[PDB]
Amino acid sequence: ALRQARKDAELTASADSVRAYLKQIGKVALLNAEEEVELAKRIEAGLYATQLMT
DNA sequence: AATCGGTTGTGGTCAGCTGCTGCCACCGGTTAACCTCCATTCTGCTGCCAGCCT
Repeated sequence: ALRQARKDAELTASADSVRAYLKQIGKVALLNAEEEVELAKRIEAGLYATQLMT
């Protein structure tokens, strides 16, 4: 169906480098502000943790 | 008398650093409303699908 026609186009050659990169990066959802805040807090916590550990 | 080499009185001179004193290229870091996907011809190889065989 449209499912199989989606998947057969989903795995293809794509022998152009720009098109291959754009297809690759268009596979992750965007973020909102509280999610960005959560990620930044996780980054800072992990960075202080590895400094403290070494 | 000259003649092949020294001494040098003295006056520029001429560039070679030496500071030196700016000063001017050159390179790195920063900026915090918000807005997220570009002609023709010949030859050889590689993949397609029917068609007999166990």
